[PDB]
Order: sequence, then C-alpha cells, then structure tokens
Amino acid sequence: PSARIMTFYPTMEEFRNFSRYIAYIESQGAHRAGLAKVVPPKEWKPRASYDDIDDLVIPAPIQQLVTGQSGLFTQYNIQKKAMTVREFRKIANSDKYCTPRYSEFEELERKYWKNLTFNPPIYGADVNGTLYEKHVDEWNIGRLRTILDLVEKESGITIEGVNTPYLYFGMWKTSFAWHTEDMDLYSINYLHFGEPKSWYSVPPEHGKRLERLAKGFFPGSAQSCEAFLRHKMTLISPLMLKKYGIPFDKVTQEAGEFMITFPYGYHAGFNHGFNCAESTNFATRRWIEYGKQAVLCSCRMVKISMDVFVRKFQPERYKLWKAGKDNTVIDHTLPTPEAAEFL
Ligand SMILES: CN(CCc1cnn(-c2nccc3c(=O)[nH]cnc23)c1)Cc1ccc(F)cc1
Ligand SMILES: [Zn+2]
Ligand SMILES: [Zn+2]
Repeated sequence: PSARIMTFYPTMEEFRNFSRYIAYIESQGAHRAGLAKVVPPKEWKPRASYDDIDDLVIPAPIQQLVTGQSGLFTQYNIQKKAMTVREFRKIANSDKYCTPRYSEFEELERKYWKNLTFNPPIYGADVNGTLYEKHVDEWNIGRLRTILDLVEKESGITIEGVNTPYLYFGMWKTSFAWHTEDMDLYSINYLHFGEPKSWYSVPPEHGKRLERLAKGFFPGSAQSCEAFLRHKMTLISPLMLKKYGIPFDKVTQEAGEFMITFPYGYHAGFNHGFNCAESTNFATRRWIEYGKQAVLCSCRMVKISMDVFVRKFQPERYKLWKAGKDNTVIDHTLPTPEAAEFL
C-alpha cells in the first residue's frame, strides 16, 4: 500500500536541486517501495541527438546464458569480443533477437519468463562513460555531488563501480538479476533512448524475506557466500515471489525517464528491446547506517571503508562502532534527515 512504486513529476525549479529532490521524494514515502520513477520536466534534455554514437565501443559485451526451471534461474555472463554500438544494434534488431509481437505488457512479461533460457541475447553492459553533454547541470549522472564523493575527497582512489557513470546497451530479453546496490547504496538510472526497461522491486522492509527465500532455493550458493545475491546471477520470477508471499511491485521505465533505487532495495528486470541506459550510485546521510551494516560478498567485489563517513557524520558513535558495540537497528520506513524541511 505504502510500499507501492511512486512516480514524481518535478517542475524545472524543483528539478535543479538533485539532493533536495531526493529528500522531497523520501518525505513522500518513495523509499518504502525501494524504487521510484522520476519523470523530468518536458523542456529538459541531456543530449541534443543520439545519431553520433554508432562508433562508440562496447569493450566487453556479454552473452547472457540462463539455466534453470520452475521460475528459478542462474545467469552466466559470457564475455564476447568488443563491438561498436552500430554492430550491437544490427544484432538487437535482427529477426533472431528482436522484440516479439505483443499487445499488453503482461503478454511480453510472459514471453520473457517462458523464453529467458532460449536464444541468449548480448548485453552491452557496464560501459564506462556518459551520454550527457558537458553543460547539463541538472541530474547529471556524471557529477551528482552527493556525500558519496567523500571517499575520493580524502584518498583520491575511485572505486570501480562506484561514483562513475556506466552505459547499458540492451536488447530484448537482456536482464539484471535480483540485487541491491554495492554497499547498499542508492542508484540512479536514466533511459536515454529506445525500447522500455521493466523493473521488479521488493520493499527494503521485506528484503530479508527475499534473502531467506533465495537461501532456501540455492543452499549451495549460500554456503559458499552468504551474500551470493551480490554476484547478480539469481533470477526469480514474480510467480515464485507471489507463491512464497514475498511482497513486490513492478514498473515499466520508458525513454526519457529516471529510476531511483533506495538503500537495501532489491530489484531485477529486463529490456524490451534495443535501448541505452545510464547509471551510477550515490548517497544521502541515511545511507551511512546501511553501509555500516551491508552484508558483503566473502568469496571474491566492491567494498567501501565506512570509517570516513562514521568519523564525519557519527563521531560520537566512532569509538563504539570501532569496538563492535554499535547495536543501532535500521528502521526502513524513516526518511533521510535532509527531508526534515518537508515534514
Ligand atoms: C558491476 N556491474 C554492474 C552492477 C549493477 C548494479 N546495479 N545494476 C543494475 N541495476 C539496475 C538496472 C540495471 C540495468 O538495467 N542493467 C544492468 N544493470 C542494472 C547493475 C555488474 C553487472 C552489470 C550488469 C549485469 F547485467 C550484470 C552484472
Ligand atoms: Zn541495481
Ligand atoms: Zn560471493
């Protein structure tokens, strides 16, 4: 009810301040769903045209091999040789790989879950780069300027997969497995162009139920690594989630829209056809407790030292936290302290 995905329509004035807007959507309860859609003002555009990127190199395209049955699957990401956007699009749009005919989303979603183990598609995933023009100042994924910037501030080391933008060139049936962000951070995803991207979300207050369910389904993966979901290989159909009483919601992201994922917000999804999305991680003051308590991959990976954040934002707790006495319990319903001005 209050864990349902929400869509926001900021005005141009409201859009200019990223962090303030994030605070605003949390004061509205957006974080409870674990995922929110943000439709930018009509006048806003991050790039004049996308007709000048055909020679853009996808260095490590991945063939997505999926094995499984009865709504439970494991995705094996097979590296293919480098290719350009032009070559990628030719494959995406060919008879062999293009989107099937469909009337309603529910029909396309059925095709996805029935055919994800067949005819493995190629995902032009994790390409370092941005499609934003240099002068765009609003919601610029390249430079959000959140408190996540503090790691680079004190050491200069940029952790690969954190605080840098990534591009994802999708084709029909390419997917992202169930996961939460690295260090349980926030994430932003903008669909630059093409066919939609469909998303599934589990509210952070029900995240441990999803983990317990995936542990029961893959006991071998769980014994090897407690945090095996962080490998981003596990696919679980909505039918299985429904059967085992895991609450979830679904949303389709169209070209020109943003998706925000919240700390400990489990999400998965798939691309409807040839498209391109830009993404990065970011943080608010609320994330600090999430980063301290993040259950990380012990086999295996992205790790951020919390010491800098605790020392700056929670110095009274520093000694208690460094001694293993920080017994703090996270309340997933509470908005970020920055949202106080809206409540
Ligand atoms: C380090 N790599 C990013 C990790 C990462 C974190 N969030 N996230 C995603 N989150 C949301 C949406 C998407 C999406 O549409 N498409 C791809 N990845 C998405 C992907 C690993 C990796 C990327 C893609 C993939 F398939 C499998 C592994
Ligand atoms: Zn993600
Ligand atoms: Zn692991």
